[PDB]
Amino acid sequence: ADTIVAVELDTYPNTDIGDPSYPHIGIDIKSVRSKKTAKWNMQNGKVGTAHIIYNSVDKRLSAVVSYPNADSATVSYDVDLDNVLPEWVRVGLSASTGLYKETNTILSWSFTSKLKSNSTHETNALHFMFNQFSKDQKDLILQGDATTGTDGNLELTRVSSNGSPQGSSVGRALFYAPVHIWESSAVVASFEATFTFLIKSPDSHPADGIAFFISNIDSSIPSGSTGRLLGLFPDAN
Amino acid sequence: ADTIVAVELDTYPNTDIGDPSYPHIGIDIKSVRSKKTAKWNMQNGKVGTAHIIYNSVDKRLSAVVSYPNADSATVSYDVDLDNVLPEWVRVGLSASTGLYKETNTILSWSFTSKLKSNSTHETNALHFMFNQFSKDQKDLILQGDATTGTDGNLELTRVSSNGSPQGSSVGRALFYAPVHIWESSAVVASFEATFTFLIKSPDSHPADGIAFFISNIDSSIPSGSTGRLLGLFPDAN
Amino acid sequence: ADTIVAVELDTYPNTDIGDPSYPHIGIDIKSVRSKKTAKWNMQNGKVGTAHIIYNSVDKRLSAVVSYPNADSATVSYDVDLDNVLPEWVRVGLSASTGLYKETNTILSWSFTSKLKSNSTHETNALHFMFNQFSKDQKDLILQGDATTGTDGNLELTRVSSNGSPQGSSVGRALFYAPVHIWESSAVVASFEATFTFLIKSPDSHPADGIAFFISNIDSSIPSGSTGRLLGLFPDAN
Amino acid sequence: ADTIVAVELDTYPNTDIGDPSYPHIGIDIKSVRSKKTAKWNMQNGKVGTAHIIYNSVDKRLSAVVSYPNADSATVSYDVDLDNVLPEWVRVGLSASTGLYKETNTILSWSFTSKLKSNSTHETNALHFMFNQFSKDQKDLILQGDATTGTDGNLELTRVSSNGSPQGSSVGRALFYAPVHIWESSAVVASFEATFTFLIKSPDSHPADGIAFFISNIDSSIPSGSTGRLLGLFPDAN
Ligand SMILES: O=C(NCCO[C@H]1O[C@H](CO)[C@@H](O)[C@H](O)[C@@H]1O)c1ccc(-c2cccc(-c3ccc(C(=O)NCCO[C@H]4O[C@H](CO)[C@@H](O)[C@H](O)[C@@H]4O)cc3)c2)cc1
Ligand SMILES: O=C(NCCO[C@H]1O[C@H](CO)[C@@H](O)[C@H](O)[C@@H]1O)c1ccc(-c2cccc(-c3ccc(C(=O)NCCO[C@H]4O[C@H](CO)[C@@H](O)[C@H](O)[C@@H]4O)cc3)c2)cc1
Ligand SMILES: [Ca+2]
Ligand SMILES: [Ca+2]
Ligand SMILES: [Ca+2]
Ligand SMILES: [Ca+2]
Ligand SMILES: [Mn+2]
Ligand SMILES: [Mn+2]
Ligand SMILES: [Mn+2]
Ligand SMILES: [Mn+2]
Repeated sequence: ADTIVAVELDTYPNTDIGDPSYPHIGIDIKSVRSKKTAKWNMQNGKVGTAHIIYNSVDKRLSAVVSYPNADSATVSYDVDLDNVLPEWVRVGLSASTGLYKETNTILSWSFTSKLKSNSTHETNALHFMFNQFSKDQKDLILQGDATTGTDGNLELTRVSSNGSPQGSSVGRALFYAPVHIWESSAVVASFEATFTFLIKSPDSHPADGIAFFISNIDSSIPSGSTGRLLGLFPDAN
Repeated sequence: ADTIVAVELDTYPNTDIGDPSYPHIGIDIKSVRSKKTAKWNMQNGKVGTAHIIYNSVDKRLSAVVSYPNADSATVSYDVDLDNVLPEWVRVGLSASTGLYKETNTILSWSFTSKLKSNSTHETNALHFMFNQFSKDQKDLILQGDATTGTDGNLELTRVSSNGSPQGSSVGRALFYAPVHIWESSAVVASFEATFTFLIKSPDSHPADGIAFFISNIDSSIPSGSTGRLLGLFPDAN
Repeated sequence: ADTIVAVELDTYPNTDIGDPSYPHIGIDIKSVRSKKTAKWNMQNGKVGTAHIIYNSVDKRLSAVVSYPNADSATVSYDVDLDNVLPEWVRVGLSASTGLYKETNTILSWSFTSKLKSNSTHETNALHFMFNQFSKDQKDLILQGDATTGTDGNLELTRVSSNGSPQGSSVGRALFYAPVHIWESSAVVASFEATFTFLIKSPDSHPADGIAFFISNIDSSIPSGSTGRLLGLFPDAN
Repeated sequence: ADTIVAVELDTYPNTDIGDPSYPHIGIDIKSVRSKKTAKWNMQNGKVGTAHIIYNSVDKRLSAVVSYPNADSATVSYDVDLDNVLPEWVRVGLSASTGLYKETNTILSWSFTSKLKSNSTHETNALHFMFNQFSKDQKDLILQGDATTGTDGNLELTRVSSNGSPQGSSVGRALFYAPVHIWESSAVVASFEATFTFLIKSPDSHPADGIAFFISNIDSSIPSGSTGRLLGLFPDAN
């Protein structure tokens, strides 16, 4: 079983597995049942922005999602990620559709991790930034339905030629390089992630959402993780 | 008077103004009487490192002080710096000596500020890094006894040719450029400050310490601020 | 007088002071008479981008100007900026109007300077980024008609409420902080400047242009520098 | 046959294949026979620093190597790398020993690549930094004799337990992630690489050197590329 830490942008209320009634953002530690959620007024057809942040000093994982000219949704959770994740991980974006559907379009993605040592008092750092995605993006591991190059975007879930999202769809993009996320010898470990997204539905009911996630480096899409499981979890436990 | 937010590396217990019995790190919000302290095993004559981090999501000022192959002292305080600081500030380093004395030597200093905005959705940023200080450092405002250029270091307080620190000394260094520290239109404001320092005392009693501080742009050394007030405060209220 | 190094986006051929017959980009070293120019197909009313890059290894000032879906204009000049500029400078943007007029609108501006040193072997750096300008931007020195805050843009030259650019206007914006541009103890000095701009003229004859410039720290708009001198030079020598 | 672009730190004069009489730095475009060389006073047992830089505007590949308190060696060569390398590459460090030997110790390595588009006018960027290396460094592809974790360094060539370098040795470290080094749609492509190194010999004759290199992503150590071929080339052509 993969080890997963995620921020979910959850557009569809699965009230039988702990979702609230409304679209929401959440912090998932090893379960689709968010440890903490906040209400989120997803805006259909509009470009949004997620900022995620962590440091080893506060051990607080925080996410902010916003649209131009709207109040933000933010959620926070105290978690020592040295006790949850392995030392080496991969970072990625995940999305799914079920019975109901939406485009899961990423327009940009950027990430920064830092280790600042006690042993030496010197820093190890990874930073990547995509504002365009190309038809053949060799620093990305695309899983399931995920594709790149259509209008320089990353389409996480399946979309027809006229541009209609398909249901029962799942897809993920991971950064090729493993990331050293925590280290005993570090005085401060920090990571930042930012992405922009276009979730468009023809339905008045979009599903299922987008997640930024951290996994074991060999993470793959769990079997039957379309719909409410967001390509992250094998089950709703 | 000046408006001050500070992290103090305080080497001298002034127990009649709320100091603990031991050298401590402290978060000061408009008062030398730290809202929060932690024990700090300052190591006479060694190069130490200070990391300060704030973000407008967690609203939590944190400091970590460390030497090679020792435990860290860390201290944190929940505070909304929108309700304490004016929108525009200067950042600096202050130090002091009283009856008792120490080198207050700064070997390097870096600082990073970001506003990432709502309604606009476009980031403003400032970052500077000093790994050596020159004899005439025109992007630093030197106050009091603060000098630059000797071993390419910043000496906050007065030192002899023969290496001896003087008492009743006080000095500060401010980054020339004002800093946009918070904005009501920003979804995430954050900042990071790192400095390395060498505190050496010929006595078994070093005084008084070093602080990173954020002030009103026209901040100057208050009268009588030598020793226990660290160049930061006019009195001990 | 002031010491000036500049890249000019020059929209008006002043053929009696060495200008080519066409709108051009130019590298100016202590003279409005560009040491080097290239043809530039300035696009009335579009957002353009300017990239300037220098390094003390190649000793080569290069500029690239581009619009979406057009060819770049690029210009380069071998010059040792240790023999032209004082050790400490300010960086800025200048613009001008004469008989003829244009918006000189700056939408964003970023700058990066590094000294990486010998005998010391430790890097000094400054970086600032403006993706929006506020009504009161305390890290910019505004000279002449330069204003900020309207559409969160920097208007170098005078514009009406009704959107109309005025003639015989001149304006500049300088980064507040002085910049350590070269050091004799550095193995590699380098810098990078990026700005996006919108030049709109109601006539089929726009004038006069925008420049990124590096000056002595106390640089001010020379007398009579409107129109063809671009706020940079007192005369056309 | 791999496609290779390298900066060599060449400690041993192979005068039969175009080496000068003395230790030297060089730019290798698809041949061990440097297109351009400069004299280099390698300092045995001392920590050195290499800075490599390129941009698509100058199409000039430049390298600077220096020690504390010594004059630098620099070399430059005009090369359009869009005409030499594939669009996607891996970056790495390479070193070899032959009949004669040296430690090929890397203490730190950092890299930055940038693409800034015409199609969009938005940037794609990779930056990594190692100041420590760990016993198990999963963002590095180690080939041949290369090992990590001994004193937090990367040993490129084989060294005994007492710390004696072995001859007929070859080794390479590549960044796990493929790098998008050039792109038609880019107005400026730039890359920076920096590393620090300790070359120590017991001999008064060290060999064979260190190289920073760019290759096709599947690059491997050519057969018999110990000695003068630096783990880069199958032959001296
Ligand atoms: O009937 C049951 N459970 C069985 C009976 O269990 C009790 O009695 C037993 C016998 O005595 C005993 O053994 C046991 O312990 C119990 O005492 C049952 C049925 C429904 C629910 C339920 C509760 C609350 C909410 C829901 C719910 C279901 C479905 C949705 C929904 O929106 N469905 C559409 C989703 O379809 C797909 O598409 C979306 C969007 O694309 C995806 O998210 C999704 O993954 C799908 O692909 C909402 C709410 C049901 C409880 C118990
Ligand atoms: O004798 C020849 N060539 C054959 C004769 O060729 C001529 O005549 C033929 C018959 O008529 C005709 O067919 C042909 O066309 C010719 O007209 C020959 C021998 C030597 C050289 C030569 C020239 C200049 C310099 C050198 C040279 C050799 C070796 C070194 C050196 O330093 N050697 C030690 C290196 O050993 C190892 O270790 C180092 C350091 O670790 C590594 O770098 C190296 O890889 C090894 O592992 C220096 C200089 C020889 C030309 C022609
Ligand atoms: Ca859900
Ligand atoms: Ca005290
Ligand atoms: Ca002109
Ligand atoms: Ca050689
Ligand atoms: Mn949910
Ligand atoms: Mn105190
Ligand atoms: Mn001109
Ligand atoms: Mn050579």
